[PDB]
Amino acid sequence: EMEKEFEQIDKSGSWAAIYQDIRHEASDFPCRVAKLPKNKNRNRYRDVSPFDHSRIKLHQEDNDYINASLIKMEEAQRSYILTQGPLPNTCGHFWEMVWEQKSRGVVMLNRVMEKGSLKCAQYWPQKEEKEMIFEDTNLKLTLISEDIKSYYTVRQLELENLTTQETREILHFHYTTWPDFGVPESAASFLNFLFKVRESGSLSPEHGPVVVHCSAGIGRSGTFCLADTCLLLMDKRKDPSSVDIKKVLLEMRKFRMGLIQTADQLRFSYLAVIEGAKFIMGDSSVQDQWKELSHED
Repeated sequence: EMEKEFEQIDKSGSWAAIYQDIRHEASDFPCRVAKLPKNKNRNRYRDVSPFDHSRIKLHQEDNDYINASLIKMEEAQRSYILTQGPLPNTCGHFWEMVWEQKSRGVVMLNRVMEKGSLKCAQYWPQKEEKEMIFEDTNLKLTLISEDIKSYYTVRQLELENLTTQETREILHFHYTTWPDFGVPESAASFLNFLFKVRESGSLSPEHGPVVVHCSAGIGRSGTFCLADTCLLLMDKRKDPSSVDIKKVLLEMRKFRMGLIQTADQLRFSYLAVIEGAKFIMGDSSVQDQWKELSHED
């Protein structure tokens, strides 16, 4: 059981070994398409590639490659698309993926600039009056509104398929204070953010899979997805004891490599699931407490 295991690991100071045990057991599958020379400029990082078997294919006859993975969680009945922060040449591909996969939400866990370097392209419009047109994929993207809180921002976007003139509302959930290779400032603020994504409908089965991304789409993105799936499994059984976080993480790593990039992100995922468990087990009041402790304004 996870809280007992948690302490045990803390008392023995063996998070580094626990986490490397996961690295050692993690699945290895080919990433042949990702490594084709014609795709070198579609990958942000050399060592982070989607497996062929789970990669998202773009619906274009030209080149269907995007660095993005479908993480399909069978028992939990939730899917996520994890992808890298779009590149200046893949912003069109990114929104084509959102359209074709029928996603409702995009979860962004990074800032455009971190540690003095550019982690992600400016792939959405920052001003209502300056909409973006992606000419390669024939899509139009308009900022409709923005709700800025102290550590995250929610944007309503309108995505238009210029070829058919259909339009969809996309919700952009932007966590702005989660450090590159780091952990959130508290269990509360992370959980407050995840539940605001949940409350929006964008994780719902009537929509396509939520699109989750950081710079590489494995570390912060993996933490977010792992905590959500753990909480959902606990919910379906009302049985915190039945949820094995390491096994859940190993199952996710069948669909994309490298999920959870540090031992402290693993430890933080335990923290988030344990705390989140209070809400799942019937204490509705904790949600409000997280909101207060998060200091969102």
